[PDB]
Amino acid sequence: MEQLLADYKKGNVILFVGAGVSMNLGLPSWSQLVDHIATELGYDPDIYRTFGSALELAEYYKLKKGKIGPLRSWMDRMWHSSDIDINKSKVHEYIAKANFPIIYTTNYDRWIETALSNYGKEYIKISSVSDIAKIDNNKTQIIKFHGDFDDDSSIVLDETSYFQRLEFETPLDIKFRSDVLGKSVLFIGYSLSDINIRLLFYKLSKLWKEQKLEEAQPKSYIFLPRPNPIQEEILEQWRIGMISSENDNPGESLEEFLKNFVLV
Amino acid sequence: MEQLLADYKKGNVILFVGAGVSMNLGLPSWSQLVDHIATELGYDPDIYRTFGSALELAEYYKLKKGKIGPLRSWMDRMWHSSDIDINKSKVHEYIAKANFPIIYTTNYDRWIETALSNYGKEYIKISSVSDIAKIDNNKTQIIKFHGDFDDDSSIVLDETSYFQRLEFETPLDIKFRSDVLGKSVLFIGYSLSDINIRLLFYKLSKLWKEQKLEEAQPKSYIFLPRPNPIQEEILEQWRIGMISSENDNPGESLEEFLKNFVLV
Amino acid sequence: MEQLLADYKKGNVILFVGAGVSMNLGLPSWSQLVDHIATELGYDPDIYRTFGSALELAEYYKLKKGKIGPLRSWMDRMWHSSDIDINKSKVHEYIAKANFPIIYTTNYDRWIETALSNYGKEYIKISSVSDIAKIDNNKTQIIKFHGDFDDDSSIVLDETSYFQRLEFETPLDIKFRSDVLGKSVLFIGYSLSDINIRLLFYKLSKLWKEQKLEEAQPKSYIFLPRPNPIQEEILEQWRIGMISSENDNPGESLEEFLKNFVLV
Amino acid sequence: MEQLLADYKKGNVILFVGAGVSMNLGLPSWSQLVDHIATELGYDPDIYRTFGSALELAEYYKLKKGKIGPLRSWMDRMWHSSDIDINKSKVHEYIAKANFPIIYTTNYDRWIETALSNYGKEYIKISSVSDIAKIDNNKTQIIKFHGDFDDDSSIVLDETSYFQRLEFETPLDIKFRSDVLGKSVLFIGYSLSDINIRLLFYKLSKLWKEQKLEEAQPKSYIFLPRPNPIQEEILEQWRIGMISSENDNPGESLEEFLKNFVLV
Repeated sequence: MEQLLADYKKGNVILFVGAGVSMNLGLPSWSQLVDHIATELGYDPDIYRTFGSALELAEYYKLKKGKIGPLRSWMDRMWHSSDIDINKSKVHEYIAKANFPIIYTTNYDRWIETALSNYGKEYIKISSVSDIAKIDNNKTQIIKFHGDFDDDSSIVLDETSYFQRLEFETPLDIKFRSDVLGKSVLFIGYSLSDINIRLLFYKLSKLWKEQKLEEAQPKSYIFLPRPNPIQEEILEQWRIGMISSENDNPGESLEEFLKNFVLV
Repeated sequence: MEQLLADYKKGNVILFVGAGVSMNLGLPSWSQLVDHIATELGYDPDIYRTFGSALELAEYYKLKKGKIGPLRSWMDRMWHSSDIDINKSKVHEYIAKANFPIIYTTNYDRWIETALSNYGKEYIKISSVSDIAKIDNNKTQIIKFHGDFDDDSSIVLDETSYFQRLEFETPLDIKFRSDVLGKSVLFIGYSLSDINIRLLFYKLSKLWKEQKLEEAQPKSYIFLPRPNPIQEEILEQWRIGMISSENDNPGESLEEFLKNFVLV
Repeated sequence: MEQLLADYKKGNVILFVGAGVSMNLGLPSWSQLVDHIATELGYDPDIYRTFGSALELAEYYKLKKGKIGPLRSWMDRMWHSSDIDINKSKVHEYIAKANFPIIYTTNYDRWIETALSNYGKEYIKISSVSDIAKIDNNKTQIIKFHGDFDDDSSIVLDETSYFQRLEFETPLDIKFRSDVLGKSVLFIGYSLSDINIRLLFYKLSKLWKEQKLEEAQPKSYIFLPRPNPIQEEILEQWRIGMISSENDNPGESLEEFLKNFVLV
Repeated sequence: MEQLLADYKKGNVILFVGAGVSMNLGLPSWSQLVDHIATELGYDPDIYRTFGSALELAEYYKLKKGKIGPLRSWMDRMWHSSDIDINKSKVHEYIAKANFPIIYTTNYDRWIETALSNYGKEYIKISSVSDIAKIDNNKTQIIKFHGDFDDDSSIVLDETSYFQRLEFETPLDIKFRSDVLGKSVLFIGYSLSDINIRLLFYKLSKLWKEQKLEEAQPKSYIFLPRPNPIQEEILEQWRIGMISSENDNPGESLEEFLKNFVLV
């Protein structure tokens, strides 16, 4: 913790956002997305989810409708509905009020950008390789590392798109390596049942292991509300410490963790 | 499937073996291996199960013991016990009597070698680059793709050497690429239900997948005991049509599927 | 003899173990191992032992298979077969119930560890240099001085590895000199025709002759059930007193010898 | 063997002497010397062989008589008797006519010196560091590697002197290391079938093969009349090939092997 605040005072921390930050807004979950595509395919939305681990169901929806078009239209409609209030979430307020230079995300929504616009912070949203030219160092860089609703070719929403992201050769990953070469990277709102984040940590450990800079770039951190001891011990071997909260309810625990950065 | 049989007369087919073949023999499963790990480390057999799925549990046991030595010894003693006979295995008999030129496996035990020794068909077991020079074209070759108990360096049981194997730099991967050039593959006994597994395929898929020039690398196939349209559409994307039986028990489903290959 | 029991009451004794205590449990002999490697190399199990002597034959098996992997697999399989009972051997019961702080062994099996756990005695198994950090004084330190099946590199099974261990610069050997330096050493179950025991004796006697502590180091002891006058005379100049029994059958002779330590 | 004769033209070959050279002349071997020690100490000639091999016997005679005085005097009297003629040994004639620059011998007799004196080739006898000052390239060198009968302190015939000679600190070992760098060695009459022997062989084996690369690191050879797979596959790591004859008697096999060196 204290070493993380020492790196944050130097500005060498890069923030990741997952869906766990987005849980506080009352956004639609992936289960109701499965319900919507099951009703669109005329399936009962339990017998549809026997034979699919969500993203395989989105693969079937893409291969049935021909594209991710109606699917992206539906998530852009209900992910930014009018009843969603950004001022009731303390996590987004503490994200926007903190002095984070680069904020990466794998979310598909725009509520981090909406939270930054709400609290009077200028930002540059980066989604593809063309937007890297618009980087201003007085503004917060938002990289939609998993794509955004403004481009269907850059959306990861299916097994195949997840798999060429797991190949890790798109130029956003080249920019990502270029930002995390000197700094530490903080991960909030993720779960370790996810495979792509663990393979991302492993790819970082392999990349820093081939080119000889073991002594450079201090260890990354991931925040968890549940203290997992042996997951901490296995993540230590890749040079990633875990940070465990004390409170059990994850919304106020995550808000109490993000409270440590706004005062600076 | 008839075109698969027509290619199978030509001998242009490769056999893969998963855990579904090993289910018939009465071998100790992965769950009781996790229970043995937990009782060795002092945990309860199901408290320790709520700590990650399989590979991270195996790597936590490895890091608390320094190496995978005791666990390899325990799996060699339990998976080659004297109370298991290959003569009662109809599935291994059906594999052994078939004229498969090259057989691959992701299982660590040598029960396919035990079946080929019992049923008289001579084989050459490949586990490293040393056995590549001892190849002989008139004898079948069993390639342990995930290693075997004769070498602790090439055992794929922990997440670290697994994620080492995911980029496909070992000479077994180049040997598999050269063997799959212009030929088809049978995957039997796999449950495309655990990301990892899937991933593999993808990668592996690529091999033949991207390929199209001449040949066609036909298009391999996978057997499943359960007919299913979603994985039919996704696996119909990569390059793999499944064949499904009309039965419930997987052992006799494998027997009646392999009986099409036995009699010719 | 009374000096040895006086040293045992002070806890200055370090016990060794050869194959002689392992003969009582119906363990396979080496000759049976010679038969197995003759069958695996296709030799009849007499012609293969005309032109070699045990360690060589294991060298040739290691060379033909490229490693000691299949050798260690068969060793581990038939050395821990489930029909072998540990409670029926009174030798291991007298080993486990006796208050021995540090126990060395050259056996590759786990039967001393299984006998120590079978009678409710905690222990710490040491096989490599990393295990020395887990030493507890309240647990007996089972030390696999010749290695065990949990590591292929630590196993001495071949003539070249026998010469590595006969050189005596391993870190386990440095640890061994550190335990021996104040204490007497009791050897049981060893044959006097072995080379490494005599050259270990000579290395110990020379090393105490270079560092001037002849007055320190009460003399070691070896238990041979067959009396031998001239072998006692050569071992007397290396400060090892030979101890001989009366009954000629070695099993109850060794049990009556180890009876003197269980009651204390 | 062709490479052996090619390097023999280059003069980079050294020769060792074992008991196979001595068996042609009809010297009293180790068996009747054991019988003489046994009837000297009051035992039966074959009752000692249940107590030790040879070195334990020689050390027991040394410890009983106080020194090796009577044993060296008896061995010098029986190994230089008047009924032994050096002209009848064709093997001794063949090593006399060969142009070997350096000769090493582990035999304690002086029959190599007697053969060189009989056939007129002038030599230099080395037994200690006092003889190393009298070197003279020109002549040929004979080095009693295990001592002779002029010096009782350097003769290596008991277990303790042999155990002093494994670790190679005498100046003969430094002279031997300087001779072997850049050159190859021969071995004849060396059963390689008695641990000890094997041992030295190995220890020695090191030095050269020990030496890494560069220069020539010439190999080395041992002549055995019996062909054998296990020991060539074990001696080939040590950079020692062997040459096998097709004949049963070792005397004429030795004679026809050393006939190849007198004509060059």
